[PDB]
Amino acid sequence: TVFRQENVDDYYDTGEELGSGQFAVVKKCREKSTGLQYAAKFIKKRRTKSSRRGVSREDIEREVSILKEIQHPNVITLHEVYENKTDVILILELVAGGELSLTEEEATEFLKQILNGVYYLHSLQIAHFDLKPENIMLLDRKPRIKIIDFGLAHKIDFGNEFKNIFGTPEFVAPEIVNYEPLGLEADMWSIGVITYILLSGASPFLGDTKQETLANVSAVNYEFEDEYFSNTSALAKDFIRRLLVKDPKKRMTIQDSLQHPWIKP
Repeated sequence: TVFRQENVDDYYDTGEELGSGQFAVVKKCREKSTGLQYAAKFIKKRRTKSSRRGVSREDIEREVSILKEIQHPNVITLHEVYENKTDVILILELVAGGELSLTEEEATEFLKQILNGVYYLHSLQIAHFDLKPENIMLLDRKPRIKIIDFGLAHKIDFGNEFKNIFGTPEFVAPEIVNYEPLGLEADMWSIGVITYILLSGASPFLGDTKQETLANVSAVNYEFEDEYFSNTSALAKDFIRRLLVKDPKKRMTIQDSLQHPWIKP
C-alpha cells in the first residue's frame, strides 16, 4: 500500500519534539489548511532488503493498517500518512500531556481508561504487545489517557501469533520471554505490571540487567513488598495476582479484568 508522496512540509509546519524512539521521532505539527494540531511520527525506512536499520515496509504497513481501524477515546487515532524515500510520516492525534505512587482511586481512575482502551482493541482482535507506562500518555496533565505506539501491534486472527515480537523486558509476558505463540493474553500481563507500578512506584520483575529481568519474568519472580503495599487493599493485590500468571490460559482476560470486584462498580 502506498501513501501520500507530496512533501509533508507543503501541508504541515512542525514544531517542538514530542517523543523519540529507535527509528522514529515525533514532532508537534500544525496543518496549514485547518490550523489543527497533530503529532507527526517520522519512521525511518529500511534502505535494503537485509538491512537491520530502519523499519521494514511490512512492519510499517501493519502499524498503519491497525491504526486506521481504531476510533476510541482511549487510543490514539491516525489522521493521514505521507511518505518519501527515507521516511513514512504518520500524522497522528496530538496527545500533549506527556507520559503517565497514587491512591487507589486515582490509580483505578487511570487503570479503568487503560482497560476500556484495551477492551476496544482486544474486541477487534488487536494485541498491542508494547503496553508500558511510556506508551500511556495523557491529553492534559482526572486527565484523559491515550494508548500510543502501535509499532508492535498485531491482528490475532487465529487466537495466537508466532512472529518476531519482543518489547521491553520489565513489561513483557513470560510467553514473549520464552518465544512462545502470543495472543491477547500478553497485554493482560503487561497491565498487571503497570498496575503494580501504579500502586507502589516499584517494578515487580526489574533486575540489575535485562537478562535478570527476563529471567525474573519467566519465573514469575515478584512479590508484594509490605513497605510499598502495606496500605494497599487486598482486592488491589488480588487484581494484580490474577494478571501476573504464567499460564496465559489462566490469566484474567480483559473482560475478566472489567468484572473483577476492584474494578466493577
